[PDB]
Amino acid sequence: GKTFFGQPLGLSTLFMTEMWERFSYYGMRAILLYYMWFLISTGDLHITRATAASIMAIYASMVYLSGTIGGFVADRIIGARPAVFWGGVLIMLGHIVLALPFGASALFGSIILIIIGTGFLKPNVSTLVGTLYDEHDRRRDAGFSIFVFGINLGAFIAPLIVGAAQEAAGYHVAFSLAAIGMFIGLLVYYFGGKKTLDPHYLRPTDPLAPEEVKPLLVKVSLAVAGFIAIIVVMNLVGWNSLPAYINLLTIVAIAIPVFYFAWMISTEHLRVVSYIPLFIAAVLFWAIEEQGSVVLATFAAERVDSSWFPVSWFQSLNPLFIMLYTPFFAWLWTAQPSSPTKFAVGLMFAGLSFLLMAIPGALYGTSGKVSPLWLVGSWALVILGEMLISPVGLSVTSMWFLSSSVGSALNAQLVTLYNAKSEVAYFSYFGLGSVVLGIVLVFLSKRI
Ligand SMILES: CCCCCCC/C=C\CCCCCC(=O)OC[C@@H](O)CO
Ligand SMILES: CCCCCCC/C=C\CCCCCC(=O)OC[C@@H](O)CO
Ligand SMILES: CCCCCCC/C=C\CCCCCC(=O)OC[C@@H](O)CO
Ligand SMILES: CCCCCCC/C=C\CCCCCC(=O)OC[C@@H](O)CO
Ligand SMILES: CCCCCCC/C=C\CCCCCC(=O)OC[C@@H](O)CO
Ligand SMILES: CCCCCCC/C=C\CCCCCC(=O)OC[C@@H](O)CO
Ligand SMILES: CCCCCCC/C=C\CCCCCC(=O)OC[C@@H](O)CO
Ligand SMILES: CCCCCCC/C=C\CCCCCC(=O)OC[C@@H](O)CO
Ligand SMILES: CCCCCCC/C=C\CCCCCC(=O)OC[C@@H](O)CO
Repeated sequence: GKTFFGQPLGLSTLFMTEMWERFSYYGMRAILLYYMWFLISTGDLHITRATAASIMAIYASMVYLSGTIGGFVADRIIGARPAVFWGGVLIMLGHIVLALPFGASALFGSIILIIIGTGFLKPNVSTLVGTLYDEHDRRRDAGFSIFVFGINLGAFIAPLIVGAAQEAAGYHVAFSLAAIGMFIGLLVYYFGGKKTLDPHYLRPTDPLAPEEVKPLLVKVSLAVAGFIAIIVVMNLVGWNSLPAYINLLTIVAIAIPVFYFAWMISTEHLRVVSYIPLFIAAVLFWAIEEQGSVVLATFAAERVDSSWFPVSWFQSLNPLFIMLYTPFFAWLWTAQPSSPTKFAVGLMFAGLSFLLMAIPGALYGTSGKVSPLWLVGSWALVILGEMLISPVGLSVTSMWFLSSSVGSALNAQLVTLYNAKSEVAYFSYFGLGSVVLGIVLVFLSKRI
């Protein structure tokens, strides 16, 4: 129908490709924690709920950390369009694995398939959106807003459809629905891409030169050997527990930025030095925002009297508030504060969302059930902070893609401190710590 919301026709294919990837990812994301609880509940999965909560966080962390390499692989080894397709195949296979009649045994294979596949697909689907606007186009900003709208839309309907299906039929039937969404995205992506997309991106745009293959091989091989060497030393010293492997990835996930930062601090260097508070602010915000899939999901199931609807539906509040807030903040910023002071306020709101959640337990006690409106207000606050941090954050800096992996890595340690006895302290303490750190950044907003 000629333009798609004024944008080139190929936005529709990419819009829907990622809408269905996000449907498959976030639909699984809404019921995976309850799935592990269920597997624990029947004795099939021998971990604590604290460990089940830490897996959700470190699972997310690796997915974002898989996304920093995906652009490289498609820009230099395979194509951008092949990375999205074959990434989608891996995400679909990851969900098929959980739909099969397995239990805990399938969990690792599903997690590893989706980590790799999302890493190939997620950065390069955004790359293909840029290829629609050849160069120096005003439409670019609008078309990415359309693309992101399909992202949030798929994240919004997925807990509704997949969560209700888990309620209706099994967990396995619900996971197959996630697999089917990715399949739908592949159909539209494949047949729709052939018609629209540039055949230039069937092939790497910056292919490896003859002399670059061997150093890259050495580099990737040295990384795997040392990583494999660490793992065998762990088991030798007796650190072979699942919580210990999560700590390895935690250390790995946080050391990558630290090493890049210490690297660049080794010519008006203080521009870099300026980014440390900005980066730390992004990590703590993403930590709180990514705990909604974990800590807030636990609260909804254990602590909210939600007996007339599936508890996983609370995951739809995150993209819903993004979609309601997003046209406003577009209007708001065309009619303005700095990038650092935007970060601090974002962490303040994020901290306000956790402070709000400390109130019901303090007032009513912890052995009962509270209104679902508490969680509704909590997500309203944290997504408010996302509007300030996210659209601005990429500009102030990818190394910013990594802030999400570190926040979830930190989460893999913190969420194990959450339970009913620790509820009010967890929310209040970490919620206050975020707001206070936002005050320090407002003080530090002077220097940049
Ligand atoms: C958590 C890691 C999962 C990785 C799954 C997707 C990537 C698969 C293989 C990675 C090898 C490619 C070489 C890595 C690399 O050199 O990246 C550097 C590049 O991103 C610099 O911007
Ligand atoms: C140097 C490469 C970094 C490592 C990236 C690949 C990490 C692969 C998997 C880790 C994802 C989180 C693991 C969660 C997990 O172990 O769950 C499976 C467990 O429940 C099976 O009983
Ligand atoms: C799945 C296999 C293990 C993962 C492969 C990791 C890739 C890292 C190093 C090998 C580079 C492979 C690409 C080689 C290549 O195509 O270079 C040839 C060059 O002349 C044209 O690009
Ligand atoms: C803009 C609206 C956001 C309003 C949220 C602000 C919430 C501020 C403070 C709530 C902290 C509650 C601290 C809980 C507490 O007092 O602990 C004692 C409690 O255990 C007594 O049973
Ligand atoms: C910004 C909007 C208003 C927010 C006000 C902050 C709410 C602070 C506290 C909520 C009521 C908690 C009362 C806790 C308390 O008094 O403990 C008493 C009792 O538990 C002694 O053990
Ligand atoms: C940013 C806006 C924050 C507003 C969120 C605060 C709204 C909280 C409650 C409003 C409805 C009152 C229900 C109180 C409640 O939780 O029920 C407790 C009751 O079951 C104890 O017997
Ligand atoms: C649009 C998709 C998001 C779905 C979110 C799930 C619904 C969230 C809030 C609706 C609750 C309205 C009040 C429900 C209610 O009856 O109150 C329970 C009672 O315990 C109040 O204390
Ligand atoms: C300035 C940057 C702030 C970085 C994080 C801020 C809060 C960090 C730590 C809070 C203390 C909690 C320590 C307890 C903990 O981490 O538990 C992990 C342990 O259970 C591993 O499973
Ligand atoms: C603790 C009881 C309530 C006190 C809260 C009142 C508001 C808190 C702090 C007020 C701002 C402190 C000074 C902030 C400031 O000087 O900013 C300057 C900075 O923007 C220069 O670039």
